[PDB]
Amino acid sequence: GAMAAATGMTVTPASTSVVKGQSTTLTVAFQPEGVTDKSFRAVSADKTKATVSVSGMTITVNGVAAGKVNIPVVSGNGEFAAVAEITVTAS
Repeated sequence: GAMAAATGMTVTPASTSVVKGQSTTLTVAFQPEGVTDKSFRAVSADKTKATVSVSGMTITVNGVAAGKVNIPVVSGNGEFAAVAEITVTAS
């Protein structure tokens, strides 16, 4: 409850398309300069046509079904955030 997210988080997703059955990887960066603590996290916006798994500042996105799936990001209590999109080809 009582914590601090950070003082500057730079998330750089894949932002691109993918083939059915494939998956991409998103990168996350943080430069608080005083906090030094992973208080942020990732999550799928739909999770109905793609999976997501964050780990070590690396979030892998799988294209279960064809379509565009967004993947937002929350830091602390809403301090910082990010947005990404992964297209899935029916083929």
